[PDB]
Amino acid sequence: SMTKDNEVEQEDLAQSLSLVKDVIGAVDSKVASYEKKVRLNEIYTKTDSKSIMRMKSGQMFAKEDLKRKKLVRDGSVFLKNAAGRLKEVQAVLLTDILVFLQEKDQKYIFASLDQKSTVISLKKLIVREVAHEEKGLFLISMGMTDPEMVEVHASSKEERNSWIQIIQDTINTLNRDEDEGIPSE
Repeated sequence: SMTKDNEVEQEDLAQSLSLVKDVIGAVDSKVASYEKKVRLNEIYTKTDSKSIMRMKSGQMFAKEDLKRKKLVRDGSVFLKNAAGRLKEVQAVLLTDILVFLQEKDQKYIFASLDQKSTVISLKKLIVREVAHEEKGLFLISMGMTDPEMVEVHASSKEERNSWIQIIQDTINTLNRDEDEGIPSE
């Protein structure tokens, strides 16, 4: 608890002590965290409300969730399903979840893969560099019990590490203050 709601209470970029939206001149960047929550509001807005999945714990993770957390990264990456058929999904890395979004019906959906984790609740995620792919990346949920990781194929050989680094970017600053290990957000 950082006296910053549940959505803003992560040192990643939000404190009642430091980190941008502390209470200083940098606190003016909070509205742009609202704006950051606002492309996320948009990305909350196109996203199908009930086209959800069962993430790390097996919960129903939905649109309402995304709403609240921080837009920290966004980019499209392919997803190898059980059949090995790729969907270039709009992956949104948020300070609280790592969510994939399949473009359906002039909007998105949770790219639900009906087995893997198409929305990896942040903090203490496991991110690995696939051996059987040059541009691939596993965004995994092993931190709990059993993940059944999903195949995140980056747009470039580098981009996979470019994405890897981002959990190594976000979660490393999440862990910094907060606890370690959170299921279902």
